[PDB]
Amino acid sequence: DFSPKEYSQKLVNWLSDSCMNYPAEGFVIGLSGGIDSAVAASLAVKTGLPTTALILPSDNNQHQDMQDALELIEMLNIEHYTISIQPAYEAFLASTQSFTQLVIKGNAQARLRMMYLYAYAQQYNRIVIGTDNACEWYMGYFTKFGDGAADILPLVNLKKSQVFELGKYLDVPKNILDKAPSAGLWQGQTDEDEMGVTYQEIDDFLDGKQVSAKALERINFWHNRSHHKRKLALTPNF
Amino acid sequence: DFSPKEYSQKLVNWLSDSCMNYPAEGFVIGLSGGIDSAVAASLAVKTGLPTTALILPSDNNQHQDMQDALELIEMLNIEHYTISIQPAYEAFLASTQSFTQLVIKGNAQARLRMMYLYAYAQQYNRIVIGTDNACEWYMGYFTKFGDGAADILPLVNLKKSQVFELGKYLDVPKNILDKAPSAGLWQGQTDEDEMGVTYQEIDDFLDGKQVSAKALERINFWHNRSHHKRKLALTPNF
Ligand SMILES: Nc1ncnc2c1ncn2[C@@H]1O[C@H](COP(=O)(O)O)[C@@H](O)[C@H]1O
Ligand SMILES: Nc1ncnc2c1ncn2[C@@H]1O[C@H](COP(=O)(O)O)[C@@H](O)[C@H]1O
Ligand SMILES: [Mg+2]
Ligand SMILES: [Mg+2]
Ligand SMILES: [Mg+2]
Ligand SMILES: [Mg+2]
Ligand code: NA
Ligand code: NA
Repeated sequence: DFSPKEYSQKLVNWLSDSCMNYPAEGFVIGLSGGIDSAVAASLAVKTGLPTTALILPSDNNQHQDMQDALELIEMLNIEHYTISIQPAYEAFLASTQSFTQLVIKGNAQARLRMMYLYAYAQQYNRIVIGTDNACEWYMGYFTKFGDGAADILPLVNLKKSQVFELGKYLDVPKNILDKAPSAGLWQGQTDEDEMGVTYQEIDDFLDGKQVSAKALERINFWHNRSHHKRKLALTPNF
Repeated sequence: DFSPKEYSQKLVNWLSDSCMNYPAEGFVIGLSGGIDSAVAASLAVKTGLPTTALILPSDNNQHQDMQDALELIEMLNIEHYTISIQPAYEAFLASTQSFTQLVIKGNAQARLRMMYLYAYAQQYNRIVIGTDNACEWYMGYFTKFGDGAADILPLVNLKKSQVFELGKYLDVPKNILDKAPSAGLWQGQTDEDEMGVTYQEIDDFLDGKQVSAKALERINFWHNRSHHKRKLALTPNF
């Protein structure tokens, strides 16, 4: 059925109860300047529990995305830290020379962000909010043990269009509502160009609506190759 | 009903089939110089599929543990790399200054090792073998998204004594058989001192055998504080 006001209150209540029962003090989240993290952070703040945002740029990230995240942080009035992952990434990369890719880079960088978030989380007894929505989950458009690694996933049942509706309801900065969804691996990269299918097509597919043959091919391809990303590690039946 | 020979062959067959069906070309494993990773590496090698070992010391690690891992690699005749994680760890740790203890250090290093393993695996189409045995799993004595993060867990149904039995059967070097189980964070650190409970006690508990009230107090304390380490992230049911 979905309406932003009601679904937002249910999520706020579920985050709050989940955090108290965990048990933990509050939340930490990575703020990319994108819509999923903007929405998840806004929801976490409404619980009234301590919420901290990390901004973790690499050199491939855009200044506007940093500024959009900072603007949200100002509006939300939350504790925050901005730390470049680039020096750690560069040291890690250099140290891999004896056995050496853009995807390999993207995945290392996601895992470095996980390390920052869990470092903070352990210091302040927080839980880490993962921002995966239903489209990213189904497509496996996330890094295993990177952005796919979290304690709690408030958006994972939401269509992208529902994420946007929550954004509008929650007064997320306009530029976050209007910008192209992007992993931020290079300037001009967009999720939809990378996937070869639009979010509207994925959402329609999730809804059991007709999509084109090419959309369906891409949806099936992404979903098929990502089965292990969604499940626990394989263990013996003996 | 455990027998080293029979179980070993079952595990080797399962590793092989699991890897073939993944699909992947082979394995990668972090070798600490301890028994769990020694046994897991030996099993992987027996599948006849490409198997690479990474040795990933930090300055906290004991030189003997690197030497024992190297000794095993020589015996197994496998591709391997020895890479200090210290440069990457120091860049990471320095960068956390604004918000930032030994447990946190230990956890960051374990997640760095995860990064190395996955960087290799993705470059060479391998799957990452996790070395968690039934004791570590139950006690949650592993880092979430560090050594607890892998593609496949061949040892996770095994008691520590059964891991050692496999070690003996697989001709793992004597010093690895005889040394104290240890996370390697400082000289003289031992798992049993850390947990306050012996592996024999944990193993007996897992088997439904009587243990002391002291033992049982340490077992439930560890198991209780780690419920979420074993499971997937919390998701809404709505
Ligand atoms: N530069 C960044 N700073 C902080 N968090 C980030 C950054 N880039 C990505 N993330 C986190 O990673 C998640 C996945 O991003 P995306 O790949 O665009 O779906 C985001 O929702 C953020 O929580
Ligand atoms: N120095 C190291 N080099 C490579 N892998 C390691 C090292 N230390 C720990 N590991 C990995 O982490 C796993 C867990 O170690 P432990 O914490 O001793 O149970 C080991 O089985 C290894 O696979
Ligand atoms: Mg996203
Ligand atoms: Mg993004
Ligand atoms: Mg171990
Ligand atoms: Mg060890
Ligand atoms: Na994205
Ligand atoms: Na150990």
